[PDB]
Amino acid sequence: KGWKFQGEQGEFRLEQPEHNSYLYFPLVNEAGMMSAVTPNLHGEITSGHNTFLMEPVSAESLHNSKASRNFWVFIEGYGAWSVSGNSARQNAARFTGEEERSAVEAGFLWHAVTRENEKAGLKARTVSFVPVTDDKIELMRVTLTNTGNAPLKLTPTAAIPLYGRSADDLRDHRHVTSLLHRIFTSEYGIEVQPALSFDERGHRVNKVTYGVFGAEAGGTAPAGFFPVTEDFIGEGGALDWPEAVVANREPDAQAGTAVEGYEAVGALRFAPVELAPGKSVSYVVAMVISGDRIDVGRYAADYLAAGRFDALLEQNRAYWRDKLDTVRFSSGDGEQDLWMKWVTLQPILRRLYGNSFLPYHDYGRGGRGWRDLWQDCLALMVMEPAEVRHLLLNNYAGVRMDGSNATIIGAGPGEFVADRNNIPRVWMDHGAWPLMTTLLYLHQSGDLDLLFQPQSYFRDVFVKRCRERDASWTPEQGNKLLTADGQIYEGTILEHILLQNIVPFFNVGEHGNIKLEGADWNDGLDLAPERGESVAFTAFYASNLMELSELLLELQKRTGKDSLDIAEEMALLLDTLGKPISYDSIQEKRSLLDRYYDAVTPRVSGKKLLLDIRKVAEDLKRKADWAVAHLRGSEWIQSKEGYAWFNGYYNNDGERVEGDHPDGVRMTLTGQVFAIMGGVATDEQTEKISQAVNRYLKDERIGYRLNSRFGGIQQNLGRAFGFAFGHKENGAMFSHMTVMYANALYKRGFVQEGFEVLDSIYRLSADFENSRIYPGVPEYINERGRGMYTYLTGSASWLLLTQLTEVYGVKGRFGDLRLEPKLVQAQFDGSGEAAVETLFAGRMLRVVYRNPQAAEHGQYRVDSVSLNGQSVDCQNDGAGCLIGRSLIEALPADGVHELIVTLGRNIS
Amino acid sequence: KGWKFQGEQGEFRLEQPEHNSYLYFPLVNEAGMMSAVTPNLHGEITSGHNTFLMEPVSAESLHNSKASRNFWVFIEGYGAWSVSGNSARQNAARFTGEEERSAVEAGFLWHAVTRENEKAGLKARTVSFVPVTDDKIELMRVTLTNTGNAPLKLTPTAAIPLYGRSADDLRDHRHVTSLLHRIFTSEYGIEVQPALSFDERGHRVNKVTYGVFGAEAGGTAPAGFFPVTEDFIGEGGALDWPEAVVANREPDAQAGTAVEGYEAVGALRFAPVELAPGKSVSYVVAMVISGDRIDVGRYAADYLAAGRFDALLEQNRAYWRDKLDTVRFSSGDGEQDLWMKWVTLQPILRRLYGNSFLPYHDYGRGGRGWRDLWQDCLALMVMEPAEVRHLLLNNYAGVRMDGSNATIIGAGPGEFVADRNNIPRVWMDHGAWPLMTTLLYLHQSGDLDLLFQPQSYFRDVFVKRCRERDASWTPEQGNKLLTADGQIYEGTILEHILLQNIVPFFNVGEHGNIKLEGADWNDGLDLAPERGESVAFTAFYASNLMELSELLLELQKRTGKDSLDIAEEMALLLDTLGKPISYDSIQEKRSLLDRYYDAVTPRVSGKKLLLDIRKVAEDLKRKADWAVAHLRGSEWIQSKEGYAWFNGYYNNDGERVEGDHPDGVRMTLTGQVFAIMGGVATDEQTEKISQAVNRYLKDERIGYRLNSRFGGIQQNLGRAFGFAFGHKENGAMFSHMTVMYANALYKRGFVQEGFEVLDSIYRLSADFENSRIYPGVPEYINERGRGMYTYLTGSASWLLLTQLTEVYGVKGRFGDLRLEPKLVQAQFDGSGEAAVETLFAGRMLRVVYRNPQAAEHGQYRVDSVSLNGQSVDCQNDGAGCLIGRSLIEALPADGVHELIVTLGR
Ligand SMILES: O=P(O)(O)O[C@H]1O[C@H](CO)[C@@H](O)[C@H](O)[C@H]1O
Ligand SMILES: O=P(O)(O)O[C@H]1O[C@H](CO)[C@@H](O)[C@H](O)[C@H]1O
Ligand SMILES: [Cl-]
Ligand SMILES: [Cl-]
Ligand SMILES: [Cl-]
Ligand SMILES: [Cl-]
Repeated sequence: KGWKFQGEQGEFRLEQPEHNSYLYFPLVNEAGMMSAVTPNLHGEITSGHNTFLMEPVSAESLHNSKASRNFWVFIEGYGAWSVSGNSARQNAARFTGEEERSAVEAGFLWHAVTRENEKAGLKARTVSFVPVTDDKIELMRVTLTNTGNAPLKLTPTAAIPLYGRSADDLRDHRHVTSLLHRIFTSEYGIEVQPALSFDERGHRVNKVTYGVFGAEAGGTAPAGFFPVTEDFIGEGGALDWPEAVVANREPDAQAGTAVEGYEAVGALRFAPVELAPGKSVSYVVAMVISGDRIDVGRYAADYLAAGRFDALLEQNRAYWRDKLDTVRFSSGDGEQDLWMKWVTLQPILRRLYGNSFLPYHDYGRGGRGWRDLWQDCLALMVMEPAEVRHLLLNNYAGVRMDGSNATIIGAGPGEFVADRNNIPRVWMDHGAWPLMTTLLYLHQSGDLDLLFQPQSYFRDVFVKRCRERDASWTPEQGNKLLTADGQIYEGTILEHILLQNIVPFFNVGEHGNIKLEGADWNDGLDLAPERGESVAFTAFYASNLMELSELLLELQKRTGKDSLDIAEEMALLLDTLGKPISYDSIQEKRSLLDRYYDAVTPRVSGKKLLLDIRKVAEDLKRKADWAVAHLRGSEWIQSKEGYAWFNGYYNNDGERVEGDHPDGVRMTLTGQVFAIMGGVATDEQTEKISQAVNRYLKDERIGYRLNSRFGGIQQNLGRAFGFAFGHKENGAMFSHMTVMYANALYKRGFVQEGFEVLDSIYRLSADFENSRIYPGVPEYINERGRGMYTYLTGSASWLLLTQLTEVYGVKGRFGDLRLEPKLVQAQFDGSGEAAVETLFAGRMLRVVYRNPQAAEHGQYRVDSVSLNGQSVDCQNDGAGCLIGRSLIEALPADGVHELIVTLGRNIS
Repeated sequence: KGWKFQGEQGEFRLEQPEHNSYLYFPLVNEAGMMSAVTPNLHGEITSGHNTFLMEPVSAESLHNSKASRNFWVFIEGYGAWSVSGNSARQNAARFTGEEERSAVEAGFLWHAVTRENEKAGLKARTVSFVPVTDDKIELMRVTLTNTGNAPLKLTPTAAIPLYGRSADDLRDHRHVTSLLHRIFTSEYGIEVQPALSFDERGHRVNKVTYGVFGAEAGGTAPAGFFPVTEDFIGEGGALDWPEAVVANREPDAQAGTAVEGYEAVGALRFAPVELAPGKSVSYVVAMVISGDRIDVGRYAADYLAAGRFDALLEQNRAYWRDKLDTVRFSSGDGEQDLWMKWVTLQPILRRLYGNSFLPYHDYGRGGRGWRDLWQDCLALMVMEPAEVRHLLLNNYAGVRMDGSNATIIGAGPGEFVADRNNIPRVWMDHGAWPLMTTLLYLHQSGDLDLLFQPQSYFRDVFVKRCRERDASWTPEQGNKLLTADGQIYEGTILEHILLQNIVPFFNVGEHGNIKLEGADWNDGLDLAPERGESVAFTAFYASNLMELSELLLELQKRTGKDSLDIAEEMALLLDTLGKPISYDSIQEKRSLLDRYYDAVTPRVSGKKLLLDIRKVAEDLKRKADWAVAHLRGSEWIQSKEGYAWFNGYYNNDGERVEGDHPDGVRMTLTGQVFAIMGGVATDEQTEKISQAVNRYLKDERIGYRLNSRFGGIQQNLGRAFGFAFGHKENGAMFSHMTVMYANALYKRGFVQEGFEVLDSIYRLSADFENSRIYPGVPEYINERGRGMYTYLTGSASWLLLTQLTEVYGVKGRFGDLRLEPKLVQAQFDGSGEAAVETLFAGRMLRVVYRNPQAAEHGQYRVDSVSLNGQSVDCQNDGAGCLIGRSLIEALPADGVHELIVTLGR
């Protein structure tokens, strides 16, 4: 069987875990230690691309490399034995039905491997976690227990294989760079500090030190060390059967030894020990990365002294419990509520790993992309709202004056990097996500004033959305847009938003939809920059323009403001205010955009125009209406079989991608999602889209595919079609897009369809027989039902947000709290209750929905709402109940405040 | 217990070979299949940086990765068993004293792993080689033998783990790129053809196909396949304990199956077989790389049909025997004579591997560097002369009009590439080696006319020896030096040579020796381009100038010609012909060089001057004499203990590198070698140098170190000092430099000292207990006595050349054959003979030296010489006996012609 949850805090257990390929669990802290641990203690440990403590790995390494973390016991009358089962002898029992009993347990945020040797009568339990302290450190505790009837004599040896340099050195100059190693032994362990680093940064002095240290439970140091890998393993040996352990050799080194020029292993030999029947002995090992030589005394006192491991583990458990208790779901699906706690962890992991340094994520180098700056705000708005305002303001510094944006993110707040040499890529969807995220912030917080903050615009060598290079640019002008007088231009946050959505409107292909450029959301649609079109994201931009129009009008009626400060050159793009052009003409839209580019390159005038907020809203509505009409009139398609949906793409030959085709209908999920979400699709078109999706995309084994099968490579569209069908962006169940589809369905009132979609993701993810993953939502479910690219996927943010804001219906409306449950009957528990604890206006609320009548969605309404005891007026704007912000703000800061919403049946 | 030679052809055997870490053996062909094989059949298989059939590896992989080539037998009553010992079960016996008996045998050019299972009564023998056909293919034959008293029932499964893409994908996008895999099964095996390649070339369509195919001895196809790696190994399995084999599962796939998106393994399941007591069964596996889908029928007919393996192996043995029989040594040291046969193989390997794609050589990408263009000619002149003239002419196309040279070598003959990635590096020694190699060609061949062939000069954005960028440069100027009128300038080969040696003469540092620039021979001396000086290579350039002077004079007296065609601008550099400058002035030498650079940048005039050959020789001699005087007067140094030698370097602070120092004397071998070789060092200075070398550099465990210990990193000198002492260019016994030291000693008559040096390299290399290498000379012997960077080192070329041309003394003199033995008494065999078979003027000669008087070197002379029977005039008393080229050319083409040289007191 799969894993089974234990207790009510999200802890789980998996029996015989190493009977599954490619499993791994994450251990990480804010300080920057990033680890992965497999059932046999393989994985990796790193603090960045250039500073790997253990060897860099991909998926195949987890079986093929012998260099796991290990801890050995030489058992008298038996021999060498690995506490995680990673020895030649133990591995040779796999598939013979003579395997030792074993298990993984894990929680927030820690991991435990158990193993039993019935022959010798020994049990081992090895706990890994990364402390929540300001050090880059991983700790290991091995506890050995004599489960037999007589004394055992054991000789323990810890062994953490070291790498201690850049992943650039994996093979390229791998051996040469081993010659730069300097190993220093001391009382508690082994430090490795290369003299130099050779990697893509060049040849440089290194001070970075990688440390492996250990002690018995009582604080007693190791008896000695085998710091040199080839000496530890022996001539013709290996890390899963090393001579030093197998032949029980005396230590090569004591404290104060230096050794130069060899690959290193943190091999710590402990004193031999006699273990009474029933009694235990424990060992603590620490793996440390530091910017210089390590104060080994301080680390020994903080991590290896008696009871430090146990105390730090409690500290770790409490810190993570505190992070995750910001969102708690409670329903008739107890297994799913606890599964969602792991989903709730994932957005934090993506931040702390920088979408990198786990075995599948083998290409990542730790940075953040443009999308992450926005996506990371979604989890934060729900879990840690305080930080979000600062992050959004800074993010808008990266926008260029042509609507595009910096694609390389820097160290500082609002720091972005120019790449003046590389042939650079524009993703056409990059302008769409900021508004969506910002709108969410406005509705949760009520902070409408954010839209009128000043901010600069990014500027580098690339202009006209990276079509041309600029001649008159030097390093002396700096990375910000200048005025005629040479000053840094600043526009409203709103001016930035306008620009990001208006520019794409005019940037149309030969079929009238917005150009694909380098790709949209789908990174694999990278081969149609000349003639490609993302109809899919045209519906997103159309919807954004309409929301912008509604937003401006609502700013007038709430703020009172009549005016918008916008740069004079942007007035060209708001042509409804001057001499309107025909939006039916492609030539005219292109020409007007070329005029705009010329007006703002290399500099702007600096002069701003002050425009009527209602007249600007009218321009935005006109554009939106045009796009809505064109999409419905020109990109609504039907197969001969009678299904109908929206074409999502035109390829680099100007050909429509979707519809009937030799070898089968071509359809994409991406082409439907934003049409539905934003209102381009009518209700009738949404019913039809769902049927076409269910017909062409919904697989009975793997769920809602990102696209149907296109035969072979598609070199006029994208490299994604080089992937085998059902993998990555070619037809896998790609969680992010699928969650957004569900989100869109819920938004539009298609609740049963939306539920089916969300429930599919959970069922696939948790069907361990096929998925072979721990709790969490993967990036994708593949052709064989396996969970791929675990933990770091952005889909988790959306899953969390969709459950909170759509399914349980707890969301903001200009800072006021709206309650609009879209829960189905089957989600209510044995007392007809389903609840969510969440943060809103700086207070923890337990929103409990009571459905005593057991009504299905559509058959229920809100009958009453009581807040912490007393009654509440729900001044109901539309289909749900609306509570004013002040009533929540008036609550006590401490404690969880209960808000009981009673549901009853409809009339008539 | 090391390896032991067997027979007289250089075949060897090693018992319990996998009791040694990091061992590997090379298998390679001209077609481009490049392989390495370890005692457990690990290593790698590739046709280039971007086309790896098996996973790319470094040293640590050879133990740490489970993905060796493998062949499994599921033995009834026993279970899974690897014919090479690479299974979890078999590995778990290591260090328990329950290991199975095993062995490697190898020869030219093939490899054999044997193993015995005493429990089951089964012996396996697995032979690997690369055929000498026009395909990129490696073959494996596994022969299983029942050594027990009752029948065995066996189920065989071959398993070659596939990678099938660029080494760029090793980790970076490793998994993503697995999704591009397309696996096709057919009757005889498995093809992998990725739909696309993602690597440093970009995202592209791929057609390259990687194939694993197999058959029984009779040509019977496999019963089926497990083409998908994760299915073959099983959930929680591994390539050294795969479920498909361990649980004896039925095949996943038959012929005609396609599978997309997974890592692949060439896992071929053969029919179960009952093996009688005493009898054998064999299997042939073929690993193929092709530019498109493979014609599997043709490969099956050519490689898998009955008796094809055995026939192709004979063909391989004969081809290599024929390549290596061009040089054969025979002496009182039989083990060394056979060891040298392996040394003789190495230059061919360096060419065919492009100094890459063996486990230690983990940074190489298959290309050639500037030095290789010259070094590769040394082995060729002795083993395959025909190609050499063309290679030299083409090589000179790479020289720039400032004496520097292109550093990136291209596809075509004489094609050189301009560096698109900024970052230009000049190695100051690059101008020195061409003359040394060319002179050797002139003396072996007699083809003095080569020096007057026309050739272009390379041109790119970088000028003044890559100090400045050129303003008036576009793609529009092209890759060749233009004249004022816009034509491609062509100069004599000799004009190129002059320029390469004269420019460095003026390119001096603040201490008056030639600037280090980006590094010299030592690639690790890369941190003193501003103020560094290579005194070491100043002695080389000084010697080159003198040889050039002697050469020009000898051209007059042999060709008859009195003139040299040289570009007018080069006359500035031959200042003795116009207004001489003072060579004692650094400022004046620098200024004259800056004038020259200005005269030739961006273009030359095209007009040539015709200069007196004797007056040019006079200019060259003047320079040489100046450099010889300055080095002896200013760079001869002494420690307080009283040892004396030549300072080799100034560092980037303008400080002298060598001499007394806190924590110990600093001395380099490189600073001595060319001083000795070229005559800068007098005989007395050479005696003293050898004593200082022996005192400071000669380690009793590891031999002649490249340098003594400098404490810690040396950031004003080179990155080499970041290496642990005794590794790579920081104080290891670095074979190339050590061989050249020996060469220099022999050249100067220090024969006992030279012998000690050459014998040290052999003894260290062959002391397997410490060296842990197969026969051959390594790049270096390290601090623990281990042989490192095997096979591909350029030291082998020099070792071969030094044994032939100095030790046995068989060398050219303007095409005439000179015999000048420098053999010591102990090298003569039991009949007082030592001999060498070698190619000269297109004929195989067996030069046999007879020393009946048992005289030591220095006490013997040449008393008579007979050629195939009749007597020979030796037109020369002094140093050696000199035989005219015609007498050799008059011999029959076929056959080995004996030339008996009798030595007396
Ligand atoms: O892993 P994730 O976040 O689910 O999704 C990943 O692939 C998507 C499709 O190419 C991109 O839009 C995301 O930026 C990327 O992180
Ligand atoms: O491996 P090899 O050829 O013995 O020697 C290697 O290192 C030397 C010292 O840096 C260089 O001069 C050679 O060009 C290089 O190939
Ligand atoms: Cl056992
Ligand atoms: Cl990155
Ligand atoms: Cl056994
Ligand atoms: Cl290369």
